[PDB]
Amino acid sequence: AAAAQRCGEQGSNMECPNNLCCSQYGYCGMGGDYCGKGCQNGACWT
Repeated sequence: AAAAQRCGEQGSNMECPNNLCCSQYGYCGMGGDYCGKGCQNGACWT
């Protein structure tokens, strides 16, 4: 779906799943903006 797309605290406390990294601004993806230092949830590198 395209509704309720955000994650973490911006995402109404609904996280991305099983690996998918949640950026500091509340967006699901992979790499240094999502899995890097700002990570809220998912497979973070910390």
